[PDB]
Amino acid sequence: HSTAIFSDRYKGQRVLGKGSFGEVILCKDKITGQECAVKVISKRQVKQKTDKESLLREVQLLKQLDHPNIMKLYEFFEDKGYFYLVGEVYTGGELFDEIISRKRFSEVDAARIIRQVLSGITYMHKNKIVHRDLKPENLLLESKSKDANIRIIDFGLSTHFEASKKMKDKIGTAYYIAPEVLHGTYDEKCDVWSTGVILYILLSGCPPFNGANEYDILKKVEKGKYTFELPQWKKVSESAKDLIRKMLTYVPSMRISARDALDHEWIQTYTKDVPSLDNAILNIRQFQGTQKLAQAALLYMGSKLTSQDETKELTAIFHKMDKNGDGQLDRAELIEGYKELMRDASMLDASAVEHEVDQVLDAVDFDKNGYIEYSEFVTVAMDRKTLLSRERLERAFRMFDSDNSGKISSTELATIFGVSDVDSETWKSVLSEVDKNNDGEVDFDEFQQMLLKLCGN
Ligand SMILES: COc1cc2ncnc(Nc3cccc(O)c3)c2cc1OC
Repeated sequence: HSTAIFSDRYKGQRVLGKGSFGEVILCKDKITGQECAVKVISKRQVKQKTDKESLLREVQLLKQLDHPNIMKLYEFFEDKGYFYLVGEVYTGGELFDEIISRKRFSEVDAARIIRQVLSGITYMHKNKIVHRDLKPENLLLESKSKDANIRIIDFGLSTHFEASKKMKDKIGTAYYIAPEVLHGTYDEKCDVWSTGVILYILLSGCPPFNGANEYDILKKVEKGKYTFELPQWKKVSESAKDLIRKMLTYVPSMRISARDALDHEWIQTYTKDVPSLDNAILNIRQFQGTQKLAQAALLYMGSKLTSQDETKELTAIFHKMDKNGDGQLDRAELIEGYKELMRDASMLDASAVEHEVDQVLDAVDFDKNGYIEYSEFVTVAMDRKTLLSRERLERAFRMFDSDNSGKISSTELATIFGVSDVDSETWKSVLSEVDKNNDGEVDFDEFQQMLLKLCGN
């Protein structure tokens, strides 16, 4: 009786993105053609909180649950290096990204969104599963269809896997975390808090607990005080604010349950004219742009560091293989070395690696059937990746620069690096090196230069 192997059943199609605990890859069943989203968790980056037996039983429960606002889990695999969580793929994108693409957004739209989130949470709580890490990135629209349901992803994972301590993994997280989670004694009510934070953001476009860096955010959360004194709260019903107050009640025993929040006047009224919350949409668009650029900045720097690491490793690997030291290896060798290297969730299969080597060889018009100058292969394969990383950062810079100025101001940098939790005198120091003219703004290239200096380059 033999243990099921992930790659015997599924082939990788493409990377969907980064989520909590790992990369998510669009895969396909090699027999049935079923497409799925597979979260690949590396045992080297992510430690388990529970034992094997506890995880296996949770997975077995999760597979049997079914609700229109919860991600479906189909299968689970484990091998020496990874866990694989095989789920249904959702293609409508993140909630907040759909919201900012509309010209209109009212309390009716927010109530219908929150009803869905509370409905999913209610179901999971009845089944004794807690999310703990509910945030906007965990709310995916099922498809691009006008009336697509919201699907909450990652329920139950935080019970089994330890959260990363790396800022590139923590972007966004502090705004939403319940104060009792910080102090250690928590239960399912933490999910109602996080929902309350999200609803506050839907209706005003600003986090209720904010600050200039991650720890300042956490300090505000822990104090637990917030207000509705912003001008844009004047546009909002008293019932919406009453529900928020109940969800952001500090002592969790006193906080409203998810199921009771579904019976709240605000949900009952607004989910059956109502003005558009235009200032809120404006603020959400800004919030989202900033969060996305900070994230892109951190991933860019991570990509540069991974390249410094991998380029020299790949070179030493091939140097060792080149037994007579003439610098030439054949394609089967390049594949074996690239394999020794990956020993990138999308490259955890021999066939995917073969395919990638062929893409690199074709890029440079190296003939695949003879012997190849390996140092040139390494350069090409790494320059491709450096080019890709540069292009992802740029897209995010252009998105943030919504007036098409070509520039990010000093004040905007302060906001971005604060979200990125890059030390203020540190980024200011690097800005003084780059901005020799006291223009107090940077273009894309200059911004990229700052990021390189903030990762030792
Ligand atoms: C299109 O973008 C994404 C689409 C996704 N669709 C479904 N699940 C995801 N994540 C997931 C999949 C399996 C288990 C799990 O806990 C979480 C997704 C992630 C995406 O990007 C990160």
